[PDB]
Amino acid sequence: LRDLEPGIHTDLEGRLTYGGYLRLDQLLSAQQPLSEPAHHDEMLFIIQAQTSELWLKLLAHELRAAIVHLQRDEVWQCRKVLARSKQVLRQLTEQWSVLETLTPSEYMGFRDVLGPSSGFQSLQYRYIEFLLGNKNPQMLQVFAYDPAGQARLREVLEAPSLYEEFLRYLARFGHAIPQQYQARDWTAAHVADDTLRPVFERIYENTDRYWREYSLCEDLVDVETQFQLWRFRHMRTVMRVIGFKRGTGGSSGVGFLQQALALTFFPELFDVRTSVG
Amino acid sequence: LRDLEPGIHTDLEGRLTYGGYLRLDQLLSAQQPLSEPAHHDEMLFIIQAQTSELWLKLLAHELRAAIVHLQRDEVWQCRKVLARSKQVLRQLTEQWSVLETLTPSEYMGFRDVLGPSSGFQSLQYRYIEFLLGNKNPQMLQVFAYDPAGQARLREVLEAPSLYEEFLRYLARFGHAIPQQYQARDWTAAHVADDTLRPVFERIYENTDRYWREYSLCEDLVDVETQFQLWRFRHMRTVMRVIGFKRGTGGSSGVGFLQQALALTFFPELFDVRTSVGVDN
Amino acid sequence: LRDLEPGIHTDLEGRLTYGGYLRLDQLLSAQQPLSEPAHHDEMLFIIQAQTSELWLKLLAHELRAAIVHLQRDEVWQCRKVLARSKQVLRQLTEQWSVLETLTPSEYMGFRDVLGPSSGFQSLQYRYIEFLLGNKNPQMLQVFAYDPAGQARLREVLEAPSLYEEFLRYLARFGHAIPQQDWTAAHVADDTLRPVFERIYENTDRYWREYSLCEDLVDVETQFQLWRFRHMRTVMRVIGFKRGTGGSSGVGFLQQALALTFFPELFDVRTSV
Amino acid sequence: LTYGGYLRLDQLLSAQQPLSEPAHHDEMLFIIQAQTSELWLKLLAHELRAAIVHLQRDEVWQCRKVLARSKQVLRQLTEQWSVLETLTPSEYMGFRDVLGPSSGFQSLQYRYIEFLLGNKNPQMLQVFAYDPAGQARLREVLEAPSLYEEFLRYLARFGHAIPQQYQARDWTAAHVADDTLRPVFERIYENTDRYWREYSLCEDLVDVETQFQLWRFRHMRTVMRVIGFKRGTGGSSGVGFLQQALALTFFPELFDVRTSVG
Ligand code: HEM
Ligand code: HEM
Ligand code: HEM
Ligand code: HEM
Ligand SMILES: N[C@@H](Cc1c[nH]c2ccccc12)C(=O)O
Ligand SMILES: N[C@@H](Cc1c[nH]c2ccccc12)C(=O)O
Ligand SMILES: N[C@@H](Cc1c[nH]c2ccccc12)C(=O)O
Ligand SMILES: N[C@@H](Cc1c[nH]c2ccccc12)C(=O)O
Ligand SMILES: N[C@@H](Cc1c[nH]c2ccccc12)C(=O)O
Ligand SMILES: N[C@@H](Cc1c[nH]c2ccccc12)C(=O)O
Ligand SMILES: N[C@@H](Cc1c[nH]c2ccccc12)C(=O)O
Ligand SMILES: N[C@@H](Cc1c[nH]c2ccccc12)C(=O)O
Repeated sequence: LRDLEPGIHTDLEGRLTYGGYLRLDQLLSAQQPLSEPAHHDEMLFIIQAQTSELWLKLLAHELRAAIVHLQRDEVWQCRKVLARSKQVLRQLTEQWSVLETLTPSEYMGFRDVLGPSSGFQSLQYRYIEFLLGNKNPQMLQVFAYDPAGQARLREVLEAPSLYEEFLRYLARFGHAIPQQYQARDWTAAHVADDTLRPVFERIYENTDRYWREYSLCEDLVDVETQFQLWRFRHMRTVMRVIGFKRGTGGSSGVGFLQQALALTFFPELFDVRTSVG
Repeated sequence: LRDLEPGIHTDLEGRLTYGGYLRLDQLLSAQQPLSEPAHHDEMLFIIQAQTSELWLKLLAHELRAAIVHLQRDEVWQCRKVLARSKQVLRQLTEQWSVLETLTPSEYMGFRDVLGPSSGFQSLQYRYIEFLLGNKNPQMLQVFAYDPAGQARLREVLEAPSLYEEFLRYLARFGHAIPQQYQARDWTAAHVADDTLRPVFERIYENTDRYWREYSLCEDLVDVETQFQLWRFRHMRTVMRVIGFKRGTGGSSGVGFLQQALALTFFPELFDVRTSVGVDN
Repeated sequence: LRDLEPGIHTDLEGRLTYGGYLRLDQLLSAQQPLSEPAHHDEMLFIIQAQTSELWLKLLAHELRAAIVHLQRDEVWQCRKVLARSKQVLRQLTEQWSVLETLTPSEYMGFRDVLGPSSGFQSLQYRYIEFLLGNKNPQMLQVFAYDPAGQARLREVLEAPSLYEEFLRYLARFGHAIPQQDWTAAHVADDTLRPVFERIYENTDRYWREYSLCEDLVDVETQFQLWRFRHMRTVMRVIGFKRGTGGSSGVGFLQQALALTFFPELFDVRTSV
Repeated sequence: LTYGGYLRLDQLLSAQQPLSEPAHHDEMLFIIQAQTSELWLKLLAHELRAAIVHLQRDEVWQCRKVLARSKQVLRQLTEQWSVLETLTPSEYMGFRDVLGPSSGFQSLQYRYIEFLLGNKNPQMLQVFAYDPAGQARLREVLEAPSLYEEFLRYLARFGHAIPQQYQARDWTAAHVADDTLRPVFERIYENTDRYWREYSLCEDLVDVETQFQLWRFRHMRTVMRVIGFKRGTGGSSGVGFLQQALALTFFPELFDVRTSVG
């Protein structure tokens, strides 16, 4: 039994309210299941994908701000933004546990309705792959229906990635970074650089001296590990919902998702492990 | 690098698209922060609550189908929907971990833009409270500025709660349940009932005979516990973000949320703990 | 400011206490770090493995009891026990986030104290692997140093796995299970395809079998998730170095990730 | 040198002795849950002492890294309530009786941490008179500054207007909320760019406190579903007494300050 407290605002007709702020007429009218007749499991499928897109939208928002901080040598602010980015990635990774309550026989009841639609065609996800530095320009042909989107990806292809922004940062602080990281063709995905090995060994072996750099390396390594966790959980959900069936978007499915899982964002950070003392 | 596989569809201009299926133009233009100049932390804020509203939207949809299964005595199917249900609640509780990177000085550059806006005004939240049985008609009067959703809250206010559908299910199976659960003024929140004590002791003490009922008992305790934890984590974030300031919605804040934490949805379930044996 | 209630027992001078009951003296004296001087990270290292061994111990206990309920056609009870088993795998998966605060320059301070010791020689771990059906008789050799434990492991190798007991349950219920030495891995069987297809295609008749099939998919998935977090933790801390146990490291762990406990469960998704 | 030998797994894995006759299936969950928790509480103490030693030395980045691991331990501790909640009250009733008066209220390590964090209650030492040398370990943590008091000493070296009280004093008393720290915390939260170090430390302690309150709450919610409103084996009222610890605050001034910032 809880009594309405005095002082709670109740005439709200000419004022800003929660659904108005949050644009919830528009937000909560965006779920349009297409099964005929309605499948109970369709609503889950939509919500799960939409909550992920909202988190990915926020993750983009925070990564951009982390890059701006790095550029300005604002390390504590960068790392704070990065901690929120890791929490976002963690929420993403945690929501697979809802979709694990979707069995393949439930799925076959509406998989049909989706046609060729696939997360492979997520503009926001591809933006983030590109921003972390996994720059594949084949992936621009996917967005040929969409000139504005393909054009916002081109801007990210054309700019240094998160990692390349860290290398530039390191350069400004007298670490032995090649001049090529100051200007080069950024559309070309970072190639593993053996000469960065002694740089990262020197960081991790004077953590007293290179406390900021060592902090940032461990952040980046956290970011990558969490994104790979996201990919693995997605891929395990695939295995349990469609098995080894080809995807809606035309790919081989599990084997195609496995090829991303093999790839590495920040290669010299992990390579340094065989030699660090 | 990963090479684009040969069989990928790239020409989708006349077919159902991911973005059109998920109505992404619409969804990702619902974020309209009001700070001037722009505040970095406002988008976290809107997105935290928006993803919560989407989860709460999925939660009312599973809750409903759980009731329909209860009504039809479809118990395995009911428990399967409650398991999805508890996972939604479990994400809703886990996302608190993101907002806990919002400090009070951050929050202070935009809390003003909100005016009176408060999750206290969340229609879906209240729809679920009322559905789990916390039916307070004083809540209808906070929605008078919106007759349509006021009307939706009355439809649920007037139907049996989830708990009350459970008691009805027990009734159909020969358990010793009072006749009022058959027909009563469903708009009065359930009062704790001492006659249900021997019912639940019987279930918990003979789990081989009453396994279905027993497993559903534990589902509802799970559901209540997960919702308490959402409440508690929301309250703990209130304390770290605004301390003991009054809420934007007019309440005294933490103290006001503390009184909801004190409430219990399924009281005879927890009360039985005091007297239960020994499984036979 | 919290006052002690009158009523609270404060003279335990001769009674059963928390610590006497839990044997906390013997649990809490079991952390024996070898660094000279002490390395602050060694304690993490030790406790992380030990909580995990305690959880592996609880999982072996729960899984045997799921098998017993299964032998007995006690399906609700079997799933209740698979529910706790899942939660125990879930703690095992979660605690990886602590050891992920260990950096490689930290670890190089005491890695060498450890000699050849490795979770590869975790007896409880391997007990679980054999239980879930990943039986490799070559594993017995690594415990020849410990014949009580070696022989106990051999007893699990020669009994039906959790998966084999499910299939045998299905047989007692009129499922077209083949009439067909448990120490060999279970070879995948395309004649089980239609058995699984029938289960998933009429959930209202085979709701019990359907539930359990889904409980085993969950367990396998949670287990793979464990292997993956351990493996990603391996890449962050030793990269591609050879393991202390003498293996290739991440490579040898990847070969385990590619393995499947319940092949025909996953296989049936292509035809359902 | 083996895994099993390195980790003392013979004494570790024979420390589980259920007392129920005939043995109860659920007794092993029960034992393991409290034992894993104890091993985590042992790590948590090992880390927070280290973090105090870093603060004493003005080593902020090292202190923050150990507080990062410490939150992760608190996190496993809170998460594990999910296994224990598969135990139903009728299952518990099968072995509750073997337990006598034993209670987590007698956890030495829990109490060590309560006292480090600075909820010092000298009343507690009595519970432990049966173990006189563990009672004296406790008294050593009652006599030293808390983690919070060491933070306030840190601020004082660095030019914050911290009272003279906190330079030395009778640490055996719970810290008593102090209004004069308010302008202190306001300066810090209002000039993050100046006091980024202090600001981030302030936010870490708020994270430790919240997570510890979350452990308390999930423990309390478990006690409800398992024994409900019954008295505890240790002799308290049970839920009501635990609810009294939940209303306690470790670091009042950090939460008090939300009232006036910005
Ligand atoms: C159980 C439901 C799901 C199944 C069966 C599934 C399956 C697949 C398959 C087979 C692919 C490869 C592309 C293709 O051929 O379609 C794919 C890619 C993808 N999915 Fe899903 N997926 C599911 C849910 C989701 C959800 C909820 C999200 C969140 C938005 C998501 C995001 C992605 C993304 C971003 C890719 C591109 C991955 C890459 O390019 O490496 N998927 N998925
Ligand atoms: C950090 C941000 C938040 C703060 C400071 C906060 C604070 C408050 C306060 C002070 C109240 C009491 C009503 C009033 O006077 O305003 C309230 C209620 C509520 N908030 Fe929040 N809230 C926050 C975030 C959220 C979010 C993200 C959600 C998303 C679900 C949410 C959902 C609710 C709900 C449903 C209530 C009503 C609870 C009840 O009636 O028992 N809040 N909150
Ligand atoms: C920094 C921590 C760790 C590293 C660098 C590590 C490394 C390794 C490596 C390299 C192997 C392969 C065999 C070898 O050559 O030694 C292995 C196997 C193993 N580790 Fe770890 N491990 C770590 C922590 C842990 C923890 C905390 C546990 C918990 C028990 C664990 C359990 C295992 C198990 C069970 C195996 C064998 C798995 C199989 O045979 O497929 N490890 N580990
Ligand atoms: C079914 C499980 C449990 C029940 C029914 C339970 C019940 C209680 C009760 C009633 C109390 C208050 C004192 C008393 O009368 O004994 C208590 C205290 C305590 N329990 Fe538990 N408990 C449970 C599990 C656990 C576990 C797994 C731990 C892990 C270490 C734990 C740690 C504690 C601690 C540290 C206290 C004292 C807290 C304080 O002084 O504020 N408990 N428990
Ligand atoms: N990277 C982990 C642990 C950590 C905290 N501070 C650090 C400083 C340096 C290296 C690692 C850390 C985290 O950010 O939570
Ligand atoms: N690509 C997925 C389909 C999918 C999963 N989630 C989605 C969300 C929207 C559109 C399609 C999807 C499959 O092969 O089945
Ligand atoms: N309620 C817990 C444990 C459980 C599983 N099956 C049960 C059957 C009856 C009672 C409890 C249970 C869960 O669903 O995880
Ligand atoms: N009640 C909150 C305001 C709030 C929190 N989250 C929200 C989401 C949307 C609108 C308003 C809010 C406060 O008192 O500060
Ligand atoms: N496998 C999931 C979802 C589930 C619940 N009950 C089921 C019955 C049948 C199939 C799947 C389920 C779980 O155990 O929570
Ligand atoms: N095998 C690990 C060492 C290891 C990790 N956890 C352990 C626990 C106990 C003994 C050894 C270990 C390595 O290659 O470095
Ligand atoms: N307290 C959170 C958020 C955070 C990270 N860095 C910070 C610096 C200042 C204040 C808060 C933070 C954490 O430790 O991750
Ligand atoms: N205090 C508990 C008993 C208890 C719970 N967990 C424990 C672990 C060890 C010893 C006793 C306990 C009760 O009232 O039932």
